Amino acid sequence: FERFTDRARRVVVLAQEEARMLNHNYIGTEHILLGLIHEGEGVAAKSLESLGISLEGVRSQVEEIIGQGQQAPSGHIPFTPRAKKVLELSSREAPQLGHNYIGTEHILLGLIREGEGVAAQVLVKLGAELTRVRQQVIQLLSGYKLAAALEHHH
Repeated sequence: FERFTDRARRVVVLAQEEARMLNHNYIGTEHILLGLIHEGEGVAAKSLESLGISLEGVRSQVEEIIGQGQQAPSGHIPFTPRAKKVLELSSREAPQLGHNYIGTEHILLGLIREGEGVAAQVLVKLGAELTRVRQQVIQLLSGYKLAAALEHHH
C-alpha cells in the first residue's frame, strides 16, 4: 500500500464498510467499485462521468447483482484473490502512465483490467472499456494541468 494517496486508501476502507453494510463474508471487486464511487470529485469519478456514465447508476447495477449476505464476519472481512489482483494491477498501471502515486484513477483502471469480476462486467457494459478510460484519465489530468497553469499566470 506504499504509494497509495489518502483518497486511494479511503476507497479500500469504504470497500470494507460496503461489504459490512451488505452483510457479505468477502471483499470482491464489487466492493472496491462501490468504495470508489463515494469520491465524486476525483479523476476516477470524473473519467466515468465524461463517458456519460452516472455513479448512482453504477451503484444500482452492482447492488442488483451482488445482493445482501446473511452476516458480515465479526473481524476483518477477507479480500478475495481477484480483489487483491485489482490492487496489484492498480500499482502497475500508475508507473505505465508515469505517475509517482497510486490514485483513484489507477484503482478504476485496475478494476477494468482485472477483466473477470463483477466490477469489470458492470463498467464494460456501461461502455467503460480499458483504453477508452485510460485516454479519459490522461486528458482530464492534462486538462487540470492547463487550468492550474492559467491560475499560475496570476
